[PDB]
Amino acid sequence: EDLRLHLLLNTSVTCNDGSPAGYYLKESRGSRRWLLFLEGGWYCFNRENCDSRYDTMRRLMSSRDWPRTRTGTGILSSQPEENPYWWNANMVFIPYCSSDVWSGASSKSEKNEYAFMGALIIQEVVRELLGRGLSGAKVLLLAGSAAGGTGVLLNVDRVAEQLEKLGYPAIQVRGLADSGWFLDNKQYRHTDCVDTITCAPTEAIRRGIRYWNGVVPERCRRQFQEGEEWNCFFGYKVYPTLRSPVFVVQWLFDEAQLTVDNVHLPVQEGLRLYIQNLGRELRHTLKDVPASFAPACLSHEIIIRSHWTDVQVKGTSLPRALHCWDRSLHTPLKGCPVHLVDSCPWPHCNPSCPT
Ligand SMILES: O=C(O)CCC(=O)N1CCc2ccccc21
Ligand SMILES: *[C@@H]1O[C@H](CO)[C@@H](O)[C@H](O)[C@H]1NC(C)=O
Repeated sequence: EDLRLHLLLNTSVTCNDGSPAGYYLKESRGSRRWLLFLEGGWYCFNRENCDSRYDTMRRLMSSRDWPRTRTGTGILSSQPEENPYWWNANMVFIPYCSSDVWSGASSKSEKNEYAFMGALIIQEVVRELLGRGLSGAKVLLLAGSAAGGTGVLLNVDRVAEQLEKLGYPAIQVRGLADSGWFLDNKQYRHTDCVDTITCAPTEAIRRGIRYWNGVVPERCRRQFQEGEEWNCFFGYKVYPTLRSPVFVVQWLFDEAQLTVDNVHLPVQEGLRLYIQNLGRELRHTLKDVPASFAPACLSHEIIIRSHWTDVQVKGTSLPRALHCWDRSLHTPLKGCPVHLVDSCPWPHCNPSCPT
């Protein structure tokens, strides 16, 4: 119970219901490395589905019931046994309470039942942490899992631009996007967008952006232009526009991807080919991503799981690959790879996949 809650001092930066957003912090005195982790957990995109989320997923929409501490797990653990990579870093967990894939910039008001302030929550956390030691940082790693991994892709360059404009050009901003690299592919079975369950991600994100006043990275926005900013929520389209170094972690057969593809798991030929094609398409999108870790498993999320050290690609674990990435950011390194993408074509053809 080692990260302590701080509600934002700027109480106009809020969770969906107007309660203050916040962050959990465990400082490491004398470390100059800061890890800011974005939680995930889907999204909502209209009044009716946000109301239902408010009933049964309220911690993702409000801080009113948040506990005063959380235990750091995985990459947020302070024990080297659990976190070989960054156990001595300053650790920040930012709860996801904006339901907008960390993209929103709209307040609750007479016109809006809910606030969607994900993009502003990240900016405000950064600004308040500067006074608590982040001003001395050498590396700020913005990490995130699930929708928080997409949030890294949408926000890492804005954090860099914010620190530059605040006069901290020496802080190196980097991103670690876990399980947020999705494909706008054909669904295995097809449903027109007539309610929440039938609405595919491209259409739900298109509606979400309008409902949230969602914002995307400027270079990506300039490519796709107005009405088409939903494209920037898809990693393979937004990543080439980014300037900050980003390490991408993605299971090849991601469970949330399969869910949005209407796949629910004795597999017959059509579904077999669908699954194999998904893994091939994911692998293809990572071909030119130099820092990546993509095991052939059916799962979702990795970096805050306590057993995150167990999975390996080509005999290299994720904490090792991240360490090699750090070294690369000081020509490739002998025996210390950073591009690790499985080539085998079926879930759990990698023996180290989670059980
Ligand atoms: O991982 C999560 O928390 C749930 C799934 C999620 O968030 N999805 C899946 C499809 C998609 C496209 C763009 C942005 C986000 C998402
Ligand atoms: C509070 O946050 C809002 C929204 O991001 C911002 O416009 C405003 O400048 C902030 N105020 C202070 C005092 O930080």
